[PDB]
Amino acid sequence: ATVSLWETVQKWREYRRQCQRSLTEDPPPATDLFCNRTFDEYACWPDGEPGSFVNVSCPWYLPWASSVPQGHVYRFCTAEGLWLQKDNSSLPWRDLSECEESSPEEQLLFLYIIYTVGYALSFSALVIASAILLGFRHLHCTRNYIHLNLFASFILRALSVFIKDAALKWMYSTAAQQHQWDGLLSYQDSLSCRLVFLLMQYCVAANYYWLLVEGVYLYTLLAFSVFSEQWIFRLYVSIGWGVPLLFVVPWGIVKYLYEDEGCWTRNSNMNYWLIIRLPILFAIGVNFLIFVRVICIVVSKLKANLMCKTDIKCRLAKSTLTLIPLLGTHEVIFAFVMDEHARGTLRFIKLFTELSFTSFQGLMVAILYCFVNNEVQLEFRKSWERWRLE
Ligand SMILES: N#Cc1ccc(COc2cccc(C3CCN(Cc4nc5ccc(C(=O)O)cc5n4C[C@@H]4CCO4)CC3)n2)c(F)c1
Repeated sequence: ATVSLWETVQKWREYRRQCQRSLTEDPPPATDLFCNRTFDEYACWPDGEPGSFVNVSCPWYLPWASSVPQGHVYRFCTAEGLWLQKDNSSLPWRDLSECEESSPEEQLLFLYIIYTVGYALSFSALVIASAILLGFRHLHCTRNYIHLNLFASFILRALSVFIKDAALKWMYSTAAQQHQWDGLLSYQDSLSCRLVFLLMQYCVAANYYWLLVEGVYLYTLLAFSVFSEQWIFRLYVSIGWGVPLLFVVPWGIVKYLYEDEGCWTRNSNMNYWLIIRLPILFAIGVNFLIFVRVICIVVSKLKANLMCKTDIKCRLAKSTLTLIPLLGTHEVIFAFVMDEHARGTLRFIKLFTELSFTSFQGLMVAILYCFVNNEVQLEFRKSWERWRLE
């Protein structure tokens, strides 16, 4: 098992709840001058009769609570009925030496750096490429409208991750103490957190459905008779941008109705997460079938012509390498490797490694379909000649 500050704070909440109930349920002692019973962030202490110490068990929410189940934090209140103050009139004296004491926090922090750098390169390249394809009016096709909508989905996905990471400053808090935990929990069960999470989910799903729109349009070019060019464009834009909403708002409704705490992370017993994960896998699988059929087409067209025994393979390899980025073919591997029953730190480590590799899909697409594209080079030359004549 892997544990981090995540699981420690999540157990702290349950400890606090039980402690609050006990404090609110414990009858007061019959005697007087008793030392008042309070919950400090570190531990919960009961009432103590004056002139004696308190023998409390080591709190179970600590990661090292199982190493020594024999320690006892000690706090003393004098015979007058007040806790013993320590030096410089500070928090009352307590004995913490009984039970006290690379990591998952470090791993997650490095993956975040690689994924942020990749998304930031992808964002910049896709903005340049959208400028280039929208600018020139000779490059106005239907396939270039599909490409612009795909670029838009990539850019929205990158922009959503930055907001989620910047709104909850987890990287700075990776070493927070007990006091800092209260705040962390307060933001998690707020409404800003839940709606920022919902926005990120929508942007992920919309990107996936624009790599299926790409695939379905190429397939219909290679296997179908020409049909109305507006009745197909409206249908494609509708599928790309508004089919995600048919399973992202039902998920956001069930989560909002049937949950009190948390920022809508994966529930404990029930599995609501299938409302999002299941259509994503459907799109990924259909787009894999499209990939295989298109490559079969290229192989027959390549065998029919006259080439060597090796030039066939060279051109086939180059074409397959150039088509993995457009249809997102690697997501079939990355969905095979991912464990769908992991929760907490393990889930975050797995997710971040996939994001670390797949953050640079937008950069690959931008280079392959806008910077080395032959027509784009052609307009750069033609535009340059008109200025050089002047
Ligand atoms: N309580 C609390 C708490 C505890 C510790 C710390 C600081 O230390 C640690 C330690 C381990 C991991 C982390 C961060 C690692 C991840 N981020 C934020 C975050 N990105 C997510 C992406 C996808 C999903 C998903 O399920 O698909 C869910 C995602 N989540 C967690 C929830 C979801 C909204 O936020 C949250 C923390 N930070 C703290 F900042 C808060």
